[PDB]
Amino acid sequence: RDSDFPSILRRVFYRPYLQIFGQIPQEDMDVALMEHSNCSSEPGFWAHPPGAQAGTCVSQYANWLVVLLLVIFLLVANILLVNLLIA
Amino acid sequence: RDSDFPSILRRVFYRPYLQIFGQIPQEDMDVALMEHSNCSSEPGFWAHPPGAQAGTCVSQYANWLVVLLLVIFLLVANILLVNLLIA
Repeated sequence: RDSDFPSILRRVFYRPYLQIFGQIPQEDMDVALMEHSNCSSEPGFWAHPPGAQAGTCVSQYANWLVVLLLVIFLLVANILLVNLLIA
Repeated sequence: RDSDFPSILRRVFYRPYLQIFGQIPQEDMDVALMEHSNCSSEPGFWAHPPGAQAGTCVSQYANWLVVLLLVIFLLVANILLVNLLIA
């Protein structure tokens, strides 16, 4: 919900970049680790991420896909790209 | 503001050294993750880092450059130097 332009750029580039160095904020992306609150007037279910620079309210519609994307991101970046660069 | 000589040496060498091993204290360097307080009599905007050995008050003038420097540091040290040593 806090979709300012710097916030969008941060959550699109800076947070995934830090995930490559062991900085994985599960509480800001995994809805099962958040408290489910009615913080959005839009239809659907929402949860409150505790992070300061998170959106303070996120959708839980397909959060399993967010978790799967994190798994795939870690595989592709922390394992494949780094080892390829080593080679 | 807490610029003692051991504190300066710590924040200049020891903290960046630990960043190479996954110890990245974002709350002590990223002003967006701090609370903005009027803890300095000098002109400008200031924020309070929660870390014990941080300066308890830091400038937020060009904190985007601090974030960019962290990004570049991680790239140069955790990726380039380590893989070069492996080779």
